[PDB]
Amino acid sequence: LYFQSMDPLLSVLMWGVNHSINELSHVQIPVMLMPDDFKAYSKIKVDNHLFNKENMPSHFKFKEYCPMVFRNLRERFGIDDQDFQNSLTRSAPLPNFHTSYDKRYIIKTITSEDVAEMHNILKKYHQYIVECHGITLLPQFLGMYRLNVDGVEIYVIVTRNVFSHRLSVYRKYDLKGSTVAREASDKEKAKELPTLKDNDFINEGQKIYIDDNNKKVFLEKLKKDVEFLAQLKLMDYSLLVGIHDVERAAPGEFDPNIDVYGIKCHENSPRKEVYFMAIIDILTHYDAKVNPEQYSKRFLDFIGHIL
Amino acid sequence: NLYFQSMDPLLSVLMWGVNHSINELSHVQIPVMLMPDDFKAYSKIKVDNHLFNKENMPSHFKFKEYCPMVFRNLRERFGIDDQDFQNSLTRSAPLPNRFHTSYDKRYIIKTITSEDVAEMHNILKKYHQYIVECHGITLLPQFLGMYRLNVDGVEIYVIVTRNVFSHRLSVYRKYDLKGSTVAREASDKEKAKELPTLKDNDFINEGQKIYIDDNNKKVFLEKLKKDVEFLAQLKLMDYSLLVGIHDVERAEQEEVECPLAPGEFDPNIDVYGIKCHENSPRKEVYFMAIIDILTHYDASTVNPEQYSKRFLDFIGHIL
Ligand SMILES: CCOc1ccccc1-c1ccc(-c2nc3c(c(N[C@H](C)C(=O)O)c2C#N)CC=NC3)cc1
Ligand SMILES: CCOc1ccccc1-c1ccc(-c2nc3c(c(N[C@H](C)C(=O)O)c2C#N)CC=NC3)cc1
Repeated sequence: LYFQSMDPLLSVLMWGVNHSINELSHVQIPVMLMPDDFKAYSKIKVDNHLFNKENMPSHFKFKEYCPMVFRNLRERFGIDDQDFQNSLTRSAPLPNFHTSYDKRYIIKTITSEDVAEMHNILKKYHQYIVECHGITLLPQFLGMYRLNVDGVEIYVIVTRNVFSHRLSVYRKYDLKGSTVAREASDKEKAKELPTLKDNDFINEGQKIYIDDNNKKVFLEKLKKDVEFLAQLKLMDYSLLVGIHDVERAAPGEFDPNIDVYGIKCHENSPRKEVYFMAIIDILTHYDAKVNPEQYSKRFLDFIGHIL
Repeated sequence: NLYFQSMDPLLSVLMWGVNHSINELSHVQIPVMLMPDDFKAYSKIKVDNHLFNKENMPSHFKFKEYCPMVFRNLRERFGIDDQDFQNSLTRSAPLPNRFHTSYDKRYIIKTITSEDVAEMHNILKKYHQYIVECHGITLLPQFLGMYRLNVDGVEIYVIVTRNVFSHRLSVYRKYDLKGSTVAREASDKEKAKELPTLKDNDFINEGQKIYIDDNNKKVFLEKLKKDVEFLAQLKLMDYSLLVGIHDVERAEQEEVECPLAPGEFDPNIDVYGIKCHENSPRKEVYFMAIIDILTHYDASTVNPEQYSKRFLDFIGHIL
């Protein structure tokens, strides 16, 4: 492992994640998080002269936001820190956002405002993860960092992939229940796997066929998740839906501990499929800005309407 | 697992820095050979933590490592694995004697000046070439790492060397030997201690003998000559022979109170040890090597050539 990349910001992220996790290994796991933990960080500035000049950039910084909370979150979400460390570090992330090399994790560039909003909600989010025992369709926020190389400064967040680390998605949708129409562009639609939207789903007559028990379970989690978001005055979020086609292809199978968002289709489905659905893109507050209770009602009715 | 806690924030930072340096190196290729740039290279790390790991460590500190590639190569040439090294310096805190020893008594840690660091750079290329040419077999100080630490407004430079003494076998007498210009003996205050550093006059007046056989004496003096000729060339002086003596019977009677045989030692670990000859009055083991090498002539007083001869003549006469 040398953390080499053509993109210096990915070297620095791999370096940083490697450092972050090793550093945490020299820190006790607390009986519980305290308020100070939610306002915490570690900054590390590196200046090398004529050393490791080929693998990495000579001058850089790495900052990790509330390392103790994100570590706790990882544990709550069933994620081992060394598995995490390996996933983001054994090979470079691939641009599609980026994905870890093993497709377990999403890496996204965000703004300082996003970072401030993550802080704004982090205690309530954490308590909510405690209360729901980590069972939820919220984004699993696993790490949040600031990087500076070459006079360039970005903020990044890591989340769990909604989709399978292994089974491919032939179709993907971003759904909001917008009353205003939402269609993919001709530019988006020109891709191999476009990110389609509400009107695409309707115009295609897309059907998601899940059994009654799974639908109940799913729509109950969804309701509590979205009542929480409405409680925080968050909005503009979407349900991301991926469809694995088992016929193009042991064939139907997935580990529900890794691909935690996976749901098998109804046995009587006309088409043998697996669906991957969860909420993404939650960090937009009403103050920055139809209101959050309304958004959440409208969102939840549309999801109900398609199953 | 390891927290790097100490009452001494400089020891905490050192433990953290050594841990970080060795880990970083695990992510840098071992080159087929050193290049000139490696002898002027450094890594600096500045760490600022806020409301994080505030019990185990200082929140704000800096750690700088000089010529990491060279010291790693030196470690390899001296027979030392970087993971072993890391463990020795980080598993438990270094113990104060002024110098510290690593907790497992393999390594010496010393605070040095800015001038000393400058002198280490001055000689590093010739030192490394000399270590290459002698396959690591020398009585010179093995220089294994050199760091600059900053915490709480205090800045120190530190160097790590291999311990002259045994990691296991205890030393009941020790001497710093130069010879020639004197009245060089330990102070009343020093001779108070449990293990004083005795000097030239103490060696003579105490009737100290060293019972090594004809072969070991000749092999040792032929190394010393080579190393001391080398130091002369570099124009260094004011260096010592550090001698420590293990007394088997004392170490035993002082244990019984509380599988290598008594008096035996691993010569791959305790590289400076010499067994006493079969006719020694008491069974002893000697640990002898050169220390304290970094004084440049250009700095009545002697010159390096004069210093070296007096030194070799002195040691040759006591054995
Ligand atoms: C635009 C502002 O984004 C943020 C701001 C603050 C905090 C988080 C985020 C954020 C993080 C992750 C994702 C995200 N997560 C996942 C996927 C994503 N893929 C995108 C939508 C596609 O396929 O087009 C994305 C995307 N983009 C795909 C699969 N699992 C998860 C989205 C947003
Ligand atoms: C005064 C400036 O000192 C230096 C400057 C630049 C580079 C190196 C050093 C330096 C490094 C190490 C040692 C050293 N090494 C060893 C011992 C030491 N113990 C001391 C002398 C005692 O027993 O009194 C010492 C001491 N002090 C004991 C056993 N093996 C080694 C001495 C000097």
